[PDB]
Amino acid sequence: RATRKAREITSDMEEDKDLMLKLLDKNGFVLKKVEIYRSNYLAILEKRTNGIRNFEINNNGNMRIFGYKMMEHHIQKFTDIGMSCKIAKNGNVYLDIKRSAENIEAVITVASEL
DNA sequence: GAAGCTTTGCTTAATAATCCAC
DNA sequence: GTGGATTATTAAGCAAAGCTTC
Repeated sequence: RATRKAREITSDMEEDKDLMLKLLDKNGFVLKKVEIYRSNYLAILEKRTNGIRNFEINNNGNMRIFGYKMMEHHIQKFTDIGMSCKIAKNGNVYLDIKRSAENIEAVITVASEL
């Protein structure tokens, strides 16, 4: 038989990832490395700040922020611009929002003014 | 539609880093 | 600086779902 594909990365995703890296280096975000895990680009921060651990551009059409024990009033600032949030029992924070040049910029700007 | 493979998303366990009273 | 614990980061684990071929 055959395996699953699994799932493509589109040209839009690379550019969006390019923009993320562009804005992170622009906003002084130091990256440990970039990973592809489950067909996703993960810019893993070496120095986690304000509980944020890495910035991700996922194939589901969303941009996500992965953190640990972030302050709620910090999380609220991200939810204030339309991002959803689910906090796990262990303190992990999951922030999601639809990919777009405007939304990616707004998310990183907020993270930079944190 | 179901079996048998996979990926996928996340939790839980395991390893490494940080406190704090002596 | 150490003993002895708690907490944070990395690796393994698990249920749910997707392809692919029945």
